[PDB]
Formats: sequence, C-alpha cells, structure tokens
Amino acid sequence: DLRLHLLLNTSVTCNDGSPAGYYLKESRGSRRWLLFLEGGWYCFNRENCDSRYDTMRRLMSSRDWPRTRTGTGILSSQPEENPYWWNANMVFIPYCSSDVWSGASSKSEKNEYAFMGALIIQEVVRELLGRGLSGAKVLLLAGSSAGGTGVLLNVDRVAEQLEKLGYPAIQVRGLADSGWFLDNKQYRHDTTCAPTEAIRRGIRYWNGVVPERCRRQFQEGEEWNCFFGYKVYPTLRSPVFVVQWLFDEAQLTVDNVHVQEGLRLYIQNLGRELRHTLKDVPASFAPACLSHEIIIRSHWTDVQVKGTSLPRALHCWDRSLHPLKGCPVHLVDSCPWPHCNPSCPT
Ligand SMILES: *[C@@H]1O[C@H](CO)[C@@H](O)[C@H](O)[C@H]1NC(C)=O
Ligand SMILES: Oc1c(F)cc(F)cc1-c1cc[nH]n1
Repeated sequence: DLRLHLLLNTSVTCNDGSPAGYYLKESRGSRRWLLFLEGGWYCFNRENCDSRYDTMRRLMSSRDWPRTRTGTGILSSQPEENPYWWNANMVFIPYCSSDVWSGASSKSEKNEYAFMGALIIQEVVRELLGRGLSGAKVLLLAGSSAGGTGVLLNVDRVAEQLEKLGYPAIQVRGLADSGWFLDNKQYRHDTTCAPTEAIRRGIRYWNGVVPERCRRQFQEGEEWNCFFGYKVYPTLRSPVFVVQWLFDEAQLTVDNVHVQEGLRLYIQNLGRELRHTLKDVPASFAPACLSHEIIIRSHWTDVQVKGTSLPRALHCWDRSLHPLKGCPVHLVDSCPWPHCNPSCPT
C-alpha cells in the first residue's frame, strides 16, 4: 500500500482550503520515481463547483481521504502486475483542485474556492526531495485523463524547478494517458459548454498557468490553446510518451456522441484525425478502442498494438533514452473502427 502524507506547507490547499497531499511507497534500492496525477474532469464557475462539492467532494477536499491506498497497474510493486517499473518509488497525487492541474489561486475574501493544481505539484516535489528524491536518476511525471493533460502542462516546470534548486542530474520525463484531446466540431451542438469555452472561462476563474513557450506563441486571451496536446506538445523540452485511445470516451462525450451513415463517418474521421496528430510523436501508444484511461488499471498489461504491449513499449522508451531491433516506441493502430484491434478492453 501507499501511505498518505498531508503537505507540511498548509497554504497549499485543495478547493475548500483543506491541505493537499500525496500517497508514497518508498523503494530504498531504487533511483527511479513515479509521480502519478489523478484525473476527474473540472469545474469552472461558482454554480458548477458548488454542485461538484455536494457529490464529488473527495475531488475538492482532503477531509475524507483514507490513510492508505493500494498501488495498481503502473503503481503496483509486483512484477506480475507491473513488468515496467515494479521496483520504483511510487507516488499517487490526489486531484483536489478541479483545474486540470493548472491553477495558482488561493481561497480568500473574493474567492470561495482555491485552485492550486500547479502549486500542489511543485510542493509535492519540494517535500519529496527530503525523503529520497534528491538521489533520483529519473522522475517520471505520469497522469490519466485530466491528469494526463496536467502532465503536458507541468512537466517542463518540474524540470525547471529541479534545475534551479541545483539537481541537474535528475532526468524529468512525462507520461500522458488519455489527456490528448481535439478541439473539433461536435456531432450535435449552461454547463452545453464545449471544452474550448469551458477552459477559456476556467483559466480566468482559476488563475490558470500554461507552459512558457506555448504561452509566448498564443499570447494573452488564447492560453486555452495550450490545454490541447497537439498544440502544446511541440513546445515542450522534456521527453513525453503519449498514450491515447483513438476513440476516447471522454472525447466522444464532449462531442455529444452517445449506427447510421452520418455518425459512422463522424467516428471514422475522429480516429483519422487523432492518428494524424500523432504521426510525428516518436513515443506513443494509440490503440483503436473505445475506452478511457489505462495506466493504473490492473489489466493494463493486456492490450497490444502490432503485437507489443504497453509495458513493453515503455521499457523500449527507457532503452531509447540511454532504433532498437524488435523494441518499438511508436505504436499507432491504423484500422478505422473501435474494437478492430482484438486486444481492446472488453
Ligand atoms: C508555501 O507555498 C506557497 C505557495 O506555493 C509559497 O508561496 C510559500 O513560499 C511556501 N512556504 C513554505 C514555507 O514552503
Ligand atoms: O481536461 C480536458 C481538457 F483540457 C480538454 C478537453 F477537451 C477535455 C478535457 C477533459 C475531459 C475530461 N477530463 N478532462
């Protein structure tokens, strides 16, 4: 199990002002650290954040968190479940800021909620340095869904933080799972609000922050563009592996898709567009399945692209950062319909 630690800097808080935190299982014989960002949508005004507080309160507060959590999938310490990184130091960072890990704003006389996602990540890294992270060789920042987008927004800031603190030997890398979204036209078109507009509003409500080079390209008012992987990825310096189902269920939900010719062409076009955005991403795993998230699921070892599993692809990525014979790192399905790959989750 992983053990809960609430942040010692109690000014870095969840939405309701309670302290944020992290769950940790150390591996004394290892110089590898995995920091995983949880997902879970977002909220972008008082009314919809109030509703989330009623029925999704563990995503806005630490008051009810359990003292332990079981590591699963890539966070498992058993080689049978985790062929990739079973011996690493494992960290699970709960998502309690509702801001896609972008916010830097405290609760105050003018703010009912705090949105501190970007500051939570930096404070976890700071406090871990005293618990062994100072001796690391590789820090892999990973995440699923909103946590995958959070990797894209924060991986270069973690790298800069450690450089400025005097640790240039720690190699920071990113693993983004199910957080590579398209700002496409909906199939059919209040919280009717497409993600482009919801994120435009959220950035102001959260005091949201994006990576510097992407900010300089898009400029004031247009920072929402940096929440979309195909736009922010080319600006990043750290190595990032992208895991993305071609027919992601959250993407279909925001597209108002719940089969005749019109919808068939829509779905096929979505898969082709996603494939096109990955054509020049050298480390990626993108199967032709209707699903959502994978890396902390117990059965993450089952899916394969071109005969290669995800744990194998990640191991090949590790070797490439030391092409490899029979050890590929770019794996994108070409068949055009969900479940055309027989290994898709059932
Ligand atoms: C606590 O965190 C805040 C917000 O990131 C920061 O401004 C402050 O310097 C931190 N203080 C300590 C003692 O870590
Ligand atoms: O975080 C997102 C983002 F930045 C852009 C987008 F289109 C969708 C999401 C999303 C959907 C479910 N969780 N997160």
